[PDB]
Amino acid sequence: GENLYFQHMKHGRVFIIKSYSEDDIHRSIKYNIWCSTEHGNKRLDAAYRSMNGKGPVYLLFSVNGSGHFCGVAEMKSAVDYNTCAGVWSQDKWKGRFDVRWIFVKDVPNSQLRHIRLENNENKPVTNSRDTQEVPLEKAKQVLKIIASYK
Ligand SMILES: CNc1ncnc2[nH]cnc12
Ligand SMILES: [Cl-]
Repeated sequence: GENLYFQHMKHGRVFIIKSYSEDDIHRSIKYNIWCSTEHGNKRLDAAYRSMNGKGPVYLLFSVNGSGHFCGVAEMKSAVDYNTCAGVWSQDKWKGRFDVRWIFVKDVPNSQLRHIRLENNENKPVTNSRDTQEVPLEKAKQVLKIIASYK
């Protein structure tokens, strides 16, 4: 058989999201919202707005030190930078944007550590920092691995 679904798109951008907090992951799944750092929010906002709805901005979530990704979400709005403070575990985040979680599933780093990022010094995708962008051809490979893991 074959899965040629992901191997076909050109308009799409994909970012790693790191979270120190398991509580924040749960709150994001529950309420379909997220917030990054200042520079992270700016990165995501720029990608969402220049995508202008002609493709998805995907977010690959991983809790720092957990050893695995925990799921996939799509950005669903621009960054609102002036919102209620202290809704996350730490009060160091300013703003909010909408997401839609697509997959909630733990995927061990062992399944993904062979994919390396030419834009991040050929480092494994599993050694990324928050809002590291993933080149589309590597992003396709990661997404197929996540969707097929069981
Ligand atoms: C709510 N946003 C976050 N929560 C915990 N850790 C992080 N690292 C980057 N963004 C976050
Ligand atoms: Cl704003």
